[PDB]
Amino acid sequence: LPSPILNPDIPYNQLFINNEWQDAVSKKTFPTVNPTTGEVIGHVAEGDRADVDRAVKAAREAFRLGSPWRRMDASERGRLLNRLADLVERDRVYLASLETLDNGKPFQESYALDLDEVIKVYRYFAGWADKWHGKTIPMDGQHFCFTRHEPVGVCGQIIPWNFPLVMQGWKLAPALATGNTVVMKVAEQTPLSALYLASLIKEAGFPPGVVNIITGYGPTAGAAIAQHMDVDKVAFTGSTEVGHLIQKAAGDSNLKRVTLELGGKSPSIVLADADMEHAVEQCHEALFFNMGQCCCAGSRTFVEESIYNEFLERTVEKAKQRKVGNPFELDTQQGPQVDKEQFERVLGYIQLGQKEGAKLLCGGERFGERGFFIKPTVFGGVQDDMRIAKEEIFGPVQPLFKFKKIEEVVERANNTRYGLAAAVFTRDLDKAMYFTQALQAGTVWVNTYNIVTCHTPFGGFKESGNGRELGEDGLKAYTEVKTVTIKVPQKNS
Amino acid sequence: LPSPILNPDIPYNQLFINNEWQDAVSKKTFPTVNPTTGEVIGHVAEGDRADVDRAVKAAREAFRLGSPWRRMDASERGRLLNRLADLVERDRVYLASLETLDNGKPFQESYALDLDEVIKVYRYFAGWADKWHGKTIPMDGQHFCFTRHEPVGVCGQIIPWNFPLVMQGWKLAPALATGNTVVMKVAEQTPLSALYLASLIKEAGFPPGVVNIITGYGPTAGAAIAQHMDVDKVAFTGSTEVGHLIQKAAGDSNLKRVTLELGGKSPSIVLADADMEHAVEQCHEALFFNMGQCCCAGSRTFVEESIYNEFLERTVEKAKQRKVGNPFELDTQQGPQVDKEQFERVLGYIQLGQKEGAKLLCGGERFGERGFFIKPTVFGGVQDDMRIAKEEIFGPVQPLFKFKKIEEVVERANNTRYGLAAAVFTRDLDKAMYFTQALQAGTVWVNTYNIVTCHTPFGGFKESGNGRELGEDGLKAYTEVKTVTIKVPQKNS
Ligand SMILES: NC(=O)c1ccc[n+]([C@@H]2O[C@H](COP(=O)([O-])OP(=O)(O)OC[C@H]3O[C@@H](n4cnc5c(N)ncnc54)[C@H](O)[C@@H]3O)[C@@H](O)[C@H]2O)c1
Ligand SMILES: NC(=O)c1ccc[n+]([C@@H]2O[C@H](COP(=O)([O-])OP(=O)(O)OC[C@H]3O[C@@H](n4cnc5c(N)ncnc54)[C@H](O)[C@@H]3O)[C@@H](O)[C@H]2O)c1
Ligand code: NA
Ligand code: NA
Repeated sequence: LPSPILNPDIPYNQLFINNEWQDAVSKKTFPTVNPTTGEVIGHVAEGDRADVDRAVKAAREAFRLGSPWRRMDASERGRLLNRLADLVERDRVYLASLETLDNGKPFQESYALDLDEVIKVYRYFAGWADKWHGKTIPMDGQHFCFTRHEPVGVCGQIIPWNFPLVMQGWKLAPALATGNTVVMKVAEQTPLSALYLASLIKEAGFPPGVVNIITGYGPTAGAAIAQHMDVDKVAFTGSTEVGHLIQKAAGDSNLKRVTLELGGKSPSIVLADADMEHAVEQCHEALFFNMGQCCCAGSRTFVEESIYNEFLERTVEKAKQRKVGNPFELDTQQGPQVDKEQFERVLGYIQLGQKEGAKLLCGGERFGERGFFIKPTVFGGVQDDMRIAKEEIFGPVQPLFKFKKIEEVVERANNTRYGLAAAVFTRDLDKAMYFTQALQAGTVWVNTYNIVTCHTPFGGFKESGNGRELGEDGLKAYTEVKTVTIKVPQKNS
Repeated sequence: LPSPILNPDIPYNQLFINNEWQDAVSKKTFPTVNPTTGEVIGHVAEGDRADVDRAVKAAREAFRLGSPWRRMDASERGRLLNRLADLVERDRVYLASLETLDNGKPFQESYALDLDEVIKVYRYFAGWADKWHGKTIPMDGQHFCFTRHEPVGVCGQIIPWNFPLVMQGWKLAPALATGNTVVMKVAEQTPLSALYLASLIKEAGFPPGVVNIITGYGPTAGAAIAQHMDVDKVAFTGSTEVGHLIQKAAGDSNLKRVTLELGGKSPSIVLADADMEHAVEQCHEALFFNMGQCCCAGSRTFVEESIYNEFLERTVEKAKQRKVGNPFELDTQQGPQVDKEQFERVLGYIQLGQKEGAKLLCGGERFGERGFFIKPTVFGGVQDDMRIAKEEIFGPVQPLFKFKKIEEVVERANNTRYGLAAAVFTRDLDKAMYFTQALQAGTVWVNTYNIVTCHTPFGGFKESGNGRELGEDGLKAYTEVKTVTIKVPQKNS
């Protein structure tokens, strides 16, 4: 429970390439907003294709066979990720404040949850660096066979705005541990935190060009990376629609390797025998956590028929109770949406729900006068055909669904292009074990929600993604396997 | 070595869909050519889009929750794969003959190598079915976390003509072991053997819809699969060219998962201290194996200056020695190319080589005047910038190169958009060890070539592929990871 720095010095507002700060070729900039006040915080360098080209050559050089970064011990790569984490913890109050400033999330979140997960991912993967093993293989014939786990190479990385430092860690930590080099494009919203961190990557002792950071727009800077002919791998976190473009740009350019971490319409499923007050609290937090701007948010609450009215009333009361206000004041649970578009976009979805036949139970309008705050909104009587039931709202709007049968709710939960996450609330063993098989999602929770750490693999089924991030499974994306098969004189077991 | 069946009965020439032989919806057929004579062996059904929809419907139903395929034991999936190995070994002669008839490969190859690799690959992945383990994870908090290794779902599988039975087995064996269903598109040049196999899949007792076979054209039948909106994964083996289209098609459809096994221009590299006779014999077979129609063929023989003349002379002699002729004769080493289009494409490359100032050393024209035979061809004094140095010939054309230093040959070997395979020939330990780190290839041989068994992962660096086939690493493509995270009352080590 420390004290936030209410308005700090922001020395870093340029591109980070080859371990030095410099402007865009064109010298352009663009504004970043504070969503609570609505006012422009400051200007940041606007990257484009020429700037990317620079970063890729820097990255490519740091990955040259013989390079400091390539020659170095895998354990030294770990120690660097560990130093980096020491530094993040030293500047924790600055970083958690700068995150709240630029993104709008509560400072209790930023500090306690976000920055903690940033420290642990760098520390977790640090440990993985010298533990990632290839195989020796007792193959047929007079042969000694083994696999090498080499890095994939220059890894392009594109992240969204909703967890700016977390999402950065999810990308950098594993790529660096497996020995790769990185050209990262951060969101156009929320660019400031990631630049301060880049300073600590330099201070930690990472060689020039191993990490390069680029502020700028998606259609320009981002698509330059996804289309570059000398980028070995792209890793994209963002919307399902842009995901489709990224995989096309890979196939259109150089057949670079692709991981996609995309959207969700993740169901929260509450059975009869569930702990009532525990389900209402978790399903509430499932949705409204990070103001609904969370990829796997519980944006479709399905509740068993016999407990629906009780569940409804409590869920609304929890939303009415939810403290909306300035995120720097500790005890604020809900900050503002991240920018003007998202604010208007969510408000449009609220209107749309009403127009289709859903009952607005509470909130459903702007909170206050300044900034991009919205009153916690809950809908009832919601049907599967409705647009709010099908589309990723990405804001503080909780639609409630009724169901009768177990076989019914699994069909309805899965009936979507999404498949990032899901959950069951139940006291029953057998029913818990059925839902873990039946639900088409990459992460299934039982009697909890939004539990994701550096150990837990995370990614989507179907149009929610390709591949997985975090855990041991998250290293595979940043690994290119070489098979080495050597003729030998005689072979013995 | 047994007698071949010269005039086998060919009962199977239709689509295989839901364990039923059926004509295409259009009733259209198309002919397959014996490349040894040039005559039409017979007609097979010309599948198109409407026929792929029907196949994918069947594969989807077979994959439903509660279907026989899904709730079967993993060890029964193994026994099915083993039973099929037995049936293949029962009909080994028939199948190796039908392969020769349709592909043109020597009957010695078809029986002793191809059909042995097919039996071994089905028996190998039979073993993996019930040994493919997920994780239990010591995760932060009051949680029990584990991973399930689920099948990825409906897998679209597209294969080339050069090793029909083997390419099918590399696809079906791991896919089935991990519990997927399959829609397979086999090459138009060689549709017959793959259909007789489907007859044994039925006889082995696989459920209906689990394996489906479509004969038909690439831009029609193959594109129908790759673009299909209910196919979960596409595994494509073919040209780099078509590879770009498959990865684009995925991004353009439903974000299906993509493994690509693509072309090569793999270098064999001979050092001064190598066993000459052996290095000559191996580099010779590296290229001329399967009439040069091999993805990872040693199609750039690099040789150290001090042994070059002696190497050249011996290589040329070997080329002139290689018995060309009818593949059904036991001592034939080189059959015809697969069809007229491939036959002419290679003679184009032979002409093109000499136009660029490459020295022709032997062969260089048709062999005889019936079927699609070409003379073992070898090219002296070849330079990096020539089209025959850069492009995949896919025929019995062995260009020789010359080098002085190691750092030189590593540069020159790696300077290509390909990276499927490579080899080095040397007696020295440090050198062998250096080349295994330096060469940018998914497979690196030492004092041998074309050693690929079920045990050994196989796939490309750069534009030669995305992901890996065979070995344990071969199972990852056919696996969708689900993370389960359960709230527990308390957590102890
Ligand atoms: N699964 C996960 O790990 C995860 C985590 C957080 C958010 N998300 C998802 O991300 C979305 C929210 O972020 P968003 O709206 O800013 O997504 P977005 O697709 O609009 O942009 C994300 C990033 O990609 C860039 N980009 C945009 N268009 C591009 C293009 N044509 N080519 C290359 N790059 C481009 C942006 O500049 C930004 O850096 C939601 O749909 C959410 O569910 C997923
Ligand atoms: N790396 C490996 O595992 C491996 C093994 C053997 C062969 N190969 C490669 O395969 C190639 C030779 O086979 P090929 O000549 O039939 O190549 P190809 O690209 O023309 O076609 C391969 C398969 O895809 C189909 N196809 C063609 N165009 C298509 C399209 N637009 N959409 C969907 N499917 C399409 C064909 O019908 C065929 O079944 C060579 O490049 C060789 O190196 C690779
Ligand atoms: Na902002
Ligand atoms: Na044929």
